[PDB]
Amino acid sequence: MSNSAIPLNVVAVQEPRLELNNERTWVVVKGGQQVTYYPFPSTSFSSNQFNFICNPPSAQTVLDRLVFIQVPYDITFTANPSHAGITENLLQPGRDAFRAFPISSITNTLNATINGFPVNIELAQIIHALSRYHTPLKVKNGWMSMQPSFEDNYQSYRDADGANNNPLGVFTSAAGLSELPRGSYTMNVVTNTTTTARITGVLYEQVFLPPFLWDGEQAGGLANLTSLTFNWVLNNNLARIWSHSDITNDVSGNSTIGSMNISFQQPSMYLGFVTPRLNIPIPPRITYPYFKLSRYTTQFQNTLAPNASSTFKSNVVQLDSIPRKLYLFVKQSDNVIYQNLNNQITTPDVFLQINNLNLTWNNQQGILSGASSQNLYDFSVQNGYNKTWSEFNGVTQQFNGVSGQPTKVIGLEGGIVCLELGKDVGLRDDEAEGVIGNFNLQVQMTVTNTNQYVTVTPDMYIVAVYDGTLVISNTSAMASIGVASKEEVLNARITHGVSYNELQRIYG
Amino acid sequence: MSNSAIPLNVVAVQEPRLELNNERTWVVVKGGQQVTYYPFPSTSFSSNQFNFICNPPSAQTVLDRLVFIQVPYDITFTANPSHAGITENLLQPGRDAFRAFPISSITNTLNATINGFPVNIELAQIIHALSRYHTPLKVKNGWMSMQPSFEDNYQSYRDADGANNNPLGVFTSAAGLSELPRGSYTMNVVTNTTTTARITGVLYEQVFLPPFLWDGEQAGGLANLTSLTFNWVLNNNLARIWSHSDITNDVSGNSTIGSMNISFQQPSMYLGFVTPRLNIPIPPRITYPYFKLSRYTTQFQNTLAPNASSTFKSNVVQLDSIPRKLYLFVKQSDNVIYQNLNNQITTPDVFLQINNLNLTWNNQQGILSGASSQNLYDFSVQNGYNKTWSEFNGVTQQFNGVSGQPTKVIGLEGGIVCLELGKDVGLRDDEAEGVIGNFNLQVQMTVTNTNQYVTVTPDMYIVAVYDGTLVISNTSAMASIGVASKEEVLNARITHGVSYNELQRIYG
Amino acid sequence: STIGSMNISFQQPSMYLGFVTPRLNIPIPPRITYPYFKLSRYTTQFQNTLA
Repeated sequence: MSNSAIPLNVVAVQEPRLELNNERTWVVVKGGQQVTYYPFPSTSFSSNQFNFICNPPSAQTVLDRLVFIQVPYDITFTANPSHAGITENLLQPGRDAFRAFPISSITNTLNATINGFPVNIELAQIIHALSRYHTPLKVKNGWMSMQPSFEDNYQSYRDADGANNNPLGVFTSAAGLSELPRGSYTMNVVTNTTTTARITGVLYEQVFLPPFLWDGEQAGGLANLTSLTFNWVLNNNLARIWSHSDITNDVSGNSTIGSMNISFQQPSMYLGFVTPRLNIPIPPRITYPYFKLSRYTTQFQNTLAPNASSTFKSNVVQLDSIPRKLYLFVKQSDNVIYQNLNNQITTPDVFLQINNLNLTWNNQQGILSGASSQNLYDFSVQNGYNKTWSEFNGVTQQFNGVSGQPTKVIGLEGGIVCLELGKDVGLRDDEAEGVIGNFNLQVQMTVTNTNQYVTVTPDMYIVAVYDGTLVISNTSAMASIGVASKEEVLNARITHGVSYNELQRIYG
Repeated sequence: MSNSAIPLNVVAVQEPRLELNNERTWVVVKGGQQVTYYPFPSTSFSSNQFNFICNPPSAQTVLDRLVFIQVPYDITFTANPSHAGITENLLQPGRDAFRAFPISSITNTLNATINGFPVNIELAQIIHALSRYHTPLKVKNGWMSMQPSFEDNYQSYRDADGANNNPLGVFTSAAGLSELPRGSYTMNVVTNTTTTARITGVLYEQVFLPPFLWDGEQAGGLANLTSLTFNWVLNNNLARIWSHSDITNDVSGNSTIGSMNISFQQPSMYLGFVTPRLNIPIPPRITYPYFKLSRYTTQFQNTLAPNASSTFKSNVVQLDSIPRKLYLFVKQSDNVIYQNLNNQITTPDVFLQINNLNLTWNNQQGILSGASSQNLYDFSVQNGYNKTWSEFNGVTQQFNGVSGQPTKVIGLEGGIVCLELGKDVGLRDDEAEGVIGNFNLQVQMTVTNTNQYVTVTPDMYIVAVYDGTLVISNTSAMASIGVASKEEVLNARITHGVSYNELQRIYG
Repeated sequence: STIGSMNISFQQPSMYLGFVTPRLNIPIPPRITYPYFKLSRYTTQFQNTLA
């Protein structure tokens, strides 16, 4: 031990098979007396918007943070006149299924309110980039399984067909023990014949929010509130729920599917309530972590395709408080791909591949500027990117045998760089993830178009997330951001007691 | 006009037409008696070495800063098989001339020793990025007119063809009071026929390098020397003098001209020793400003074309002091042009368009990253760039009017950035334009090939000019750099009695 | 004429401002004054033509 320049202190550790002996204790695990579940059929609901209001039985009854709502529906497709031909049915065995996640990508904006105070997530645009981010294979296969789950990898559906992994495929043709393709989900068909299709079944989808959690790691439950209400509203077109492929749709013509129509019944949220046992009392007022996520977006009308890069810059934006992290990406632009049935159904959700980033921050310019794009990936994976370096970084070639074919290139989605703010930006002294007040940052970066078939007009987002504390008391809901005072942060004590990677589990 | 905001003083001034009253002296301009022009014929010259040894007649003689060599020459070219080809004469009315500037573009290194202290500069590479950069129109028709001087504005000679700005045109074809094409520079031809061409003339060229000058205005000469000299060593290939247009050759000739053998006859330099009037004395030991060119070129093999975009970097290179100015540009790499007679003659010396430049000053990164490539121009023309924005970033579109025909694009010879180092980088303090030492920089810029016809391996250059003072006395030649303490600079008084524009005049 | 008609359309557009922050030691005065010129124009029309 004291063989080095500085004697370092020794300890011995018993190898696992011979771990015995050490004092062992019998451990008794105590849950609350009564644990219950009830459906709340939405008190008011219609075509374009529906909502619930579901008061807890009493204060003094903790509630399960893991929530979800189940929605029964009806879709019927009509056969479009007059794309030429039309032989083979209207639905295909490998060519179409629900977009994932089906009822989340519809939702314009979720909105809950805890205890008289409002908390809200804009849900539609946000979910597709957030969802990439924290799932491993255990989690993607747990709760996250309920809605159709398989994110879209192929930059353009048509050429995907028919790979083992094709985003939309049936249950057969998925590998044993791994994320199953979107076509596996059960929807009974009342009738599928060329000219017409009608299909009908229930579909589940969680409330993605904070406090409420979607990932498994359990955490303490919301007590002690009095009122709870949820609100939802649907982003207009709503044909978008469905997905499709180009292969079936025909030369210099139109797709066969357009147009369809949808219909719902009354959907019902599902809340749990555990009422704690008489031995241990729950504290008068209590405090919960609470993160709120925004989005700031930019449109630039010009176009590039199939593969030539240019620069785009995002209008300078202000923040009220250093957010705990922020994602950056570019993607196909929302203003287009909303008009036209074909355009709505069959265009996948994916990202142009980032060639290099160069953000600035209050004011500076440029942080992260001189790092290979490669380098953005491997510092994002550190926060849990979970997709192979090749899935990120766009396209992959492919050669064929036979003279003389051309060698087909495939686009397959570009990554989304994410940087924690202490972890990767570096803040000037005595600013830390909570601290208020005023900052502004404008990312600017370059991106190359990946796919071969269409011209992509683009847009870019920036999703910032703010982390603070919220005090559900009886009865109020003071919510605080800027919990750490600036002077305060300077001279805070450093504990080696709590390891860092431990604080990577808290999420939100 | 003590009515505005905070009040201020008013002075009245006189219109030019009438002053008319003011104490008007008469200034007798005296310059020393017995001005003389010497003509030293080089002794010891070969095809590879010019070697003048030229002493001043006394101490007390003050020789003038503008020096220049003249050199008679003899070239012969002989047609190649198998072309072919060929009908026509070997030299063409538009196709050829000398490369500006003939004498320098061949010199490996010019070298001179003021008073036993060796001062040299490398002429071959540095000079073509030096030409573009400090001459307006007025100066281009002044002294610099003696060697061919018109700059290479087309990306490849073949495209310029017959055009009004075409570099290699006759005397006709260049408007009045305008820079002449290099074909107009006189030479007399013993024979020009198919198979053979034999030409002869006289070439001037001004000795470049400090403390001599090729600027028009001039300052005070270098009394009081006892020694002087000059030595040019030349590249052995020496075919680089001529320039030829690709149009004639066709495919697989590939070209008519090669080979060719150049020859020199003893050259002779011209110095001008004035001597001051007895009455007015010159000081015993006297001081002058003195700059010093330094270059590092970095080559990376990879080849982009005809018009791909890429990125590069240079190995870090430490410096011993802040340099007054700094020049960055991507050239068509040298190594590829040297092999072969065909190639050496028929490739103009031009630069690739800079899409964006980002560089790092010492241990500091991201500088200039955010600024638009058009912005690079804005602050560099302010330095004195003298060339239409259109030619910087060069590429131009001329469309033809006849059905079944595509329009054609023309490569235009990109630019070369330069950033005075206290002006355009900004400096942490106290640091100046001279202070030692040890800062380390590296550059990483993204370029685009614009040349329409050839794949181009590129290369990067960085020229700096360190600043200091050279003090000559008989008999010594002390030279310094640093010159001011890092503390003494921190508190020297800013004087309003000069115009920053005064320091633009002392090139440099 | 040959044309006809035409339509124009702009994409995102962007200003480019220079800045620089005066070196900490030297102090720029609190209140400063610059020259400024207001350019204004008027015109008068005429009914009869010449040619």
